[PDB]
Amino acid sequence: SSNAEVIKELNKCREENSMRLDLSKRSIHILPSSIKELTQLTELYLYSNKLQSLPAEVGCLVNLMTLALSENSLTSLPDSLDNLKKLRMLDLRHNKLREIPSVVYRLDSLTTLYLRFNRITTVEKDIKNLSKLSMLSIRENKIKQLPAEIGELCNLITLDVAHNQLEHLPKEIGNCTQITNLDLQHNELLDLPDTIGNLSSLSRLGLRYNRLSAIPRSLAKCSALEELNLENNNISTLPESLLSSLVKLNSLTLARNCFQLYPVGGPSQFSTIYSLNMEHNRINKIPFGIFSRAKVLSKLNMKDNQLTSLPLDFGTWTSMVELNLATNQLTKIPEDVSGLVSLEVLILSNNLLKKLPHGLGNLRKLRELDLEENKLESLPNEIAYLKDLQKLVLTNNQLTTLPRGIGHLTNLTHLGLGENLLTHLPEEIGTLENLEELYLNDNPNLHSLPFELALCSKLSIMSIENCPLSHLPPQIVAGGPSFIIQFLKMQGPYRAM
Ligand SMILES: O=C(O)[C@H](Nc1ccc2oc(=O)[nH]c2c1)c1ccccc1OCc1cc(-c2ccccc2)ccc1Cl
Ligand SMILES: [K+]
Repeated sequence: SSNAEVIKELNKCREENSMRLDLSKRSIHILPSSIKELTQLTELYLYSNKLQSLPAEVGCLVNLMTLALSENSLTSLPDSLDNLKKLRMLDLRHNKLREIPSVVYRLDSLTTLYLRFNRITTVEKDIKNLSKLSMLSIRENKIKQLPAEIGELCNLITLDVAHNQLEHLPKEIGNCTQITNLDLQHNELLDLPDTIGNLSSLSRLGLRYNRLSAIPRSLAKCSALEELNLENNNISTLPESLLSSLVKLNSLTLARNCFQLYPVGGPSQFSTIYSLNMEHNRINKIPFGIFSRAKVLSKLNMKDNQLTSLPLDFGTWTSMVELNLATNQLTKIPEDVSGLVSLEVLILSNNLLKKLPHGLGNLRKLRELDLEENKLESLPNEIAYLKDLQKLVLTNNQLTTLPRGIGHLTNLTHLGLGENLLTHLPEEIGTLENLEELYLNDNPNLHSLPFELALCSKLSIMSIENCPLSHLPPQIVAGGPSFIIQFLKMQGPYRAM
């Protein structure tokens, strides 16, 4: 879009006395200084261009309330922007700012400042000039520190400093008591100030990927917390009762820390959680009763801990929907697994299991069952009742066949049986109305597919690589699933259908 098109547009604007001018998405290199005429502008959009500088004449637009500048190549702003004494909203994200332009520290009208994705290293003390700020975003820059004068921003509601190099917060941040979203993910925080309990309106606190080894006891005063994410730190305990005081917590991530037990406290801690993620710790026990009150707990992740067993009451988790216990040392699943009537996903991959409880058959809503990497020598006959099951992964167990009841799994689409000890499959494989994918690779002893495999008319993926299949003619099985399945339709007794 050419210099003369830009000037045509500015004349249309100044003539219609329009109060908004959108010059965005036009690969402009230089904004003409004729824009000084358009003093009746209250919004000017320049985002997504090739600007490497803002003309000074933009400072004449003394009624601007929005200056949208993202996705350009600005490395500074001109000092004349001082005249924008009503500018409430300034967007500079995705530029090449080596710092915040000093003029910006003088726009004390601003209530919204976006600086995501730049190369800023310092936030100057002058930041206290912008006390009307209610939203401040500097995520994806290179800020090593925040000044104490940030406690002067007594109207922040959203403070986003994710993906920087902060190692501390200044205790004065606790003067910002209107804050409700604080994102500190991907920094190098070693600790949090104790003033943090001042933030009694804080509802989303993101500390994932930091160097924290303790949570301040005062965080139990952030009674409005709804989501707390501490994923990947060096935390090994929390101050007692902490979770009990967070009377609205919906989701909690403690994953990838140093915990060996659950946080201490009663069911009061999880009375209100809906999602609880603790993968990648060393927790050796789910305490009896911690979920006795979690009436809306529906996603629990305990993957890769030190579980050797499940609690007596674990079938009381009647509203749970996703349960991941992969990569523990479980040697059996209790029979009260039948109480989990809401379960739709069960991940037990890479434990120590040889058989499954009879009670597994009662999860009438289970859609995905992951059992890879176990020691399974057979499946129970009661899986015939997993009426909703659609994905069943059994790779690298030691099954020799499958229950005849397998054929009742109407809804089953993915049947992963690779790396087993299968000798044959039951004829009732044929009533698998919806089987699309059937993995059978690496079964050194599978010597025949049944002819009723041809009645799976949605079957479009079958791997049999490295299976003798010596009961079928060698040259058929030499031509792969193409020819094996053809052979099973036409030379079996269903070629009529
Ligand atoms: O995906 C992201 O990096 C972020 N969404 C998020 C998801 C999980 C996180 O655990 C962390 O430790 N930080 C996280 C960020 C995103 C995505 C799209 C648009 C804005 C985003 O971020 C804004 C934001 C989020 C929070 C927050 C804090 C705790 C839990 C959930 C959200 C607070 C302030 C702001 Cl401004
Ligand atoms: K860690």
